Amino acid sequence: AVSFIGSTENDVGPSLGSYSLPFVYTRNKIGYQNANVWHISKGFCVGLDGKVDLPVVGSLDGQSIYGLTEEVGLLIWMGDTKYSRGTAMSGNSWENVFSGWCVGANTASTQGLSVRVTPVILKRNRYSVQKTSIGSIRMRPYNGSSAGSVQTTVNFSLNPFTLN
Ligand SMILES: CC(=O)N[C@@H]1[C@@H](O)[C@H](O)[C@@H](CO)O[C@H]1O
Repeated sequence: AVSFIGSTENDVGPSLGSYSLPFVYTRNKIGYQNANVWHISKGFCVGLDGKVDLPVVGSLDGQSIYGLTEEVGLLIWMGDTKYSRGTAMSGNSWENVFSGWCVGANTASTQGLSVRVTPVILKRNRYSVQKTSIGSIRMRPYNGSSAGSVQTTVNFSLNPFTLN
């Protein structure tokens, strides 16, 4: 079985956090993590797809730099719960960010996710960014499992932050 147990709207990073061309700035500080977004059981197989809606203004080592303002951009990761499992995002299409797993035929667990970003200074003049929509992540059932009657997609918004 599968049930949606998380939240539809999720904030990335602590609200109004401060961090000290182009040049990259934050580890896992600017992120959102939730190990329990869906409850799964009895053989349910699930992975995750991710999509970034921000405009791509460039790229660094194979991944897109998404634009926020003239001065600030972002490198973005989406994936399974643990931050080190994040998949570098490029473009604006749905991408496989977690290959997936199957819970035991006679057991239950949960499926989580994480979104992480790192600031990128595009233009220099402190830099402040306001709450901005980043994109979404949708569960990807496989092996015959069904999204059935469950919310498959959740959204992410970047909390306001300041770069010194
Ligand atoms: C409570 C918990 O930690 N649940 C995790 C879940 O967040 C994760 O998405 C999944 C696949 O790695 O493995 C579960 O054990």
